[PDB]
Amino acid sequence: PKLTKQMNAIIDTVINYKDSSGRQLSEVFIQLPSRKELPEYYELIRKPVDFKKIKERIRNHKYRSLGDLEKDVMLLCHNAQTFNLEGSQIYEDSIVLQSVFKSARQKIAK
Ligand SMILES: [Zn+2]
Repeated sequence: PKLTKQMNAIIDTVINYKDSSGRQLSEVFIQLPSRKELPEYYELIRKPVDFKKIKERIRNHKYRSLGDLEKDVMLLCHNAQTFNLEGSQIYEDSIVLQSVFKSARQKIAK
């Protein structure tokens, strides 16, 4: 009950986070492109995930702990760093989002 509350609070801090420029870094990660526009993603990436899917898993009670949630958030970021070039905007945003998740988790449910 407060597990669900915690998870939404943690994921909402990640989703809503903005850099010093005002840009919402999560935008690109909310929903993957489908197989059609981007076929190359699904051939290289073995376990695709997006924040909509993570939100679905929280809502439907699929995460047993904060650790299980963290595993999916770390996968999202890892997939982004696999698909995109080191130093690209998307790669670097995923790095910051990893760290946003960890801080939010420490702040919210130490
Ligand atoms: Zn429910």
